[PDB]
Amino acid sequence: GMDTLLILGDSLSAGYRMSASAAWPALLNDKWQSKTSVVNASISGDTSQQGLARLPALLKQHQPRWVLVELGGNDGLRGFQPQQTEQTLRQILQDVKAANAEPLLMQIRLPANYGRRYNEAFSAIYPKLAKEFDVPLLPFFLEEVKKKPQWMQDDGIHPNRDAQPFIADWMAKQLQPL
Ligand SMILES: CCCCCCCC(=O)O
Repeated sequence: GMDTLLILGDSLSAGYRMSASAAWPALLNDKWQSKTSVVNASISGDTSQQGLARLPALLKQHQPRWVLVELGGNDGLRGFQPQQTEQTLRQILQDVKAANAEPLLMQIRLPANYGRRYNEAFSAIYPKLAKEFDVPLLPFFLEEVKKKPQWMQDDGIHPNRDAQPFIADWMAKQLQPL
């Protein structure tokens, strides 16, 4: 049958200041045609806690086979304690499993700030949780996209619309084994 992949994300999945149909998860939905449905449930600015709050209703509504979790970056951009982001993501993963869905956890990393300690503590939560839950750990695309000015909005922070087909094709390759 035609299964649903739910994306629980922030602007990296929603697409910042663009139509939903322009964002890579919609392009991926188009690529996959009727073989697999992609539901983008991503909102710019969401923290992991905000994604957690939205998740139960989405699980009930969409009954997805897999949930790609792409969250925590805002927590880290705001200097939130990594243990709290870890715990929130842990709860997300528990909820997804208890809904009989398979979680897929995207690694997130932060831009430079001061020293390496905070950023390393933040990035470490993702392989830890993927091992703990024994779930797929998907690679993070944002640093590579940021190397292409032609793929970035004027802020140098958010990918633009032209980035999205490239991200879609890359994510398709990463998700094909599903
Ligand atoms: C650098 C960590 C990844 C940031 C993604 C979240 C951006 C946003 O939703 O506005």
